[PDB]
Amino acid sequence: GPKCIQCGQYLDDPDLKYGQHPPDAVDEPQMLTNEKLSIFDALPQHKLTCFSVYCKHGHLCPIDTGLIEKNIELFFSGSAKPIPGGVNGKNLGPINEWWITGGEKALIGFSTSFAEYILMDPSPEYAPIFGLMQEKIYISKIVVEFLQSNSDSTYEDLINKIETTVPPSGLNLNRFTEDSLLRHAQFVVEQVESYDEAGDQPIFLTPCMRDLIKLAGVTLGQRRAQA
Ligand SMILES: OC[C@H]1O[C@@H](O)[C@H](O)[C@@H](O)[C@@H]1O
Ligand code: NA
Ligand SMILES: [Zn+2]
Repeated sequence: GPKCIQCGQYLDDPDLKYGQHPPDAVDEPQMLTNEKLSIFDALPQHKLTCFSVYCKHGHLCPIDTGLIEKNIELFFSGSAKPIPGGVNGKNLGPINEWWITGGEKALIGFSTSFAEYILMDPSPEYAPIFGLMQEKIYISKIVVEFLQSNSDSTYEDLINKIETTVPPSGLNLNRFTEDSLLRHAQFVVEQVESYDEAGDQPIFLTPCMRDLIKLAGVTLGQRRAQA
């Protein structure tokens, strides 16, 4: 059958899910405007709950399969609060970047051109897709996040950060060991390099990255041997 030219999902797939929003849901521009008036009565981050992520045609999509980085537009919806009653938003974005943020729990966050959103609970329709978050891309975000904030980090510091990071339960991920990192060494170093080559001291040069780059060149078993 025919595919969506945005996300590649089959239109006639019985598992295909569309985004839903309550009738009073508004635009990101509408939401941010209303908000300006409320603080008049500056630019904080938002909590976003009962959230969904989708392509421009409304197909529910993964955050982490490369769509964003390929410059395919991902839109999102949910109930937003600036930062424990929210405002219903729909077709927010697109997402320019997703990232990790923190009590030792690493939460998914989105940047649009206008605002930042910390993701709380998925909508029940989105939950199984959010649940398919991969270990390697989440680990990558943790790595990138940890090295931005700690430019002098050693490999031991990194493994510690990884081992103690609890994924939120919506991600449906096991706790991480040193093996979680080692098994994805190559993917991780590609992600760190990609981050460095994209914007603006590079995290690729951090002492612990030197170690990871080297471990990326050895068989998985031999990486483990060095654990
Ligand atoms: O750690 C959280 C921060 O990560 C950065 O990479 C993003 O640009 C910010 O939007 C975010 O607040
Ligand atoms: Na998962
Ligand atoms: Zn689509």
